[PDB]
Amino acid sequence: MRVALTIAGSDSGGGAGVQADLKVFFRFGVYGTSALTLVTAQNTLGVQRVHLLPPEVVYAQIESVAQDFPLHAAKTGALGDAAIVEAVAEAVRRFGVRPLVVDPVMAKEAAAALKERLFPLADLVTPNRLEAEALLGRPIRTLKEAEEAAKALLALGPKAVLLKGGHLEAVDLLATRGGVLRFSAPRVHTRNTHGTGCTLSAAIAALLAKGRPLAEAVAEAKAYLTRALKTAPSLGHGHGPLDHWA
Amino acid sequence: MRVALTIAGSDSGGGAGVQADLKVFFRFGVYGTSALTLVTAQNTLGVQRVHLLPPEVVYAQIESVAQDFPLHAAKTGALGDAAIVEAVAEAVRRFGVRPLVVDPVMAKEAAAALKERLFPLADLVTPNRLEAEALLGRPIRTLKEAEEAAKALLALGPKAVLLKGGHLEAVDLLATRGGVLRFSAPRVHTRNTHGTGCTLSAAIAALLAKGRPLAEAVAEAKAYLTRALKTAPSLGHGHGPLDHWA
Repeated sequence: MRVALTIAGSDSGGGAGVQADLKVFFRFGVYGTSALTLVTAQNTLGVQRVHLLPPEVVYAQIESVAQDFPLHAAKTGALGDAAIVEAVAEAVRRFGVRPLVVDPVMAKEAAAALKERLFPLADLVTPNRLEAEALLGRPIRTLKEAEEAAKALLALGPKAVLLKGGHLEAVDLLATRGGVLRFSAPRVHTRNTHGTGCTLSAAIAALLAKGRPLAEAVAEAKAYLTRALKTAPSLGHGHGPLDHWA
Repeated sequence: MRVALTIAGSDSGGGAGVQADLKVFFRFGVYGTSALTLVTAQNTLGVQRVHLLPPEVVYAQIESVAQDFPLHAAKTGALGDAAIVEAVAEAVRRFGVRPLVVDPVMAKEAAAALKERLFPLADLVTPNRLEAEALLGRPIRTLKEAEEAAKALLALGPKAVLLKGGHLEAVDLLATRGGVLRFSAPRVHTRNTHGTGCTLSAAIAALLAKGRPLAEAVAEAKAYLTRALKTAPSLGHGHGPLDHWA
């Protein structure tokens, strides 16, 4: 049995955060472990309250898991603040947590720590066009401009970059030192969109843990997301969660 | 789709706490929501560090979930301290969280708050013989003495009591105002015992959420636990987790 770790925030509503990550790991037959960075009171209407955890507590969880279980893959989600990002980077380096999927899920300072401390340790970064623009500063509005963006983020240290929605049906770009690839996915419209990015990065981590090559992990993860979106349940009053059983 | 809520602690190792509860909810086709009470750095060797959450943060999570999702059942696990127990009881009462499965998972003060504030709101309490003795103070060493214990706890307010391991193959007693029942389960021996009680209370909550009567929920939950124990994976260096996929 393969094991995966998620270093992210807690979403009480269960649609994103570690709740979604663990459901995905479980669906994919992967044993899930988790290092919480923060705790939120949250539902389908949004976040009502946030409680950041002490950086040392986040580090301790990673240490406890990393030294007892073999980690075949891991992902990072919401990191709260710069101090936490730094503790996470130190832990990831110290315990050799790889391959690592860093899902931006974006404070000015936190973004800086993320790019400088964590990106260099990533096997893959999964920013959306917006996040990509934020990280790089430059604007993105065309496929060619998106590809340059992907390559630009690659220079920050990650071994691969998945810029989502690089061009709008909706195409994502996977950039590696070898070249750029393009993935196409049905722009399925629905209200149940909460946890889309989270579910994607979790599925990729799960697939990597099972031995799938990166490009194939991303394609299978996207195929899973599409199914998850199509049969999303009618739960919550706002943007409902995905159908992780899909 | 039915929804269930777990109000408990976070176990980074994934074998117990909300991690185990959510895996069980998912296995049973129930949508999981969670209100974290505390966060632990933990593995198969035990707990390395504990971080209690502010009582108001625990309350906020329950409120966020309860007002947005219909709750068909819920359970409580580790509650940290008296202040948290009290906030949980207030929330459970205020938002009408029922049916509620209170799993003791036992400070002198916290135990008092649990018994006085939370037990009266429980549809079922699942203490083990030890916990039962602690709560009542009296000693338990015989079946007849165990049955009296079960009935004794029933007088504290809960609508039903499942005293585990009341008599040692291993028999559990389910006491209600109507009478006492006895469940027998194979005393399966294995190192992977981490999260046994947690997995049981979570399965009961999940079954109640799907409309199963109490007695039947307990029997099916126990049947699930037995399977979970039999094929437990070889993960961790100490007492490994159960096979929740069972």
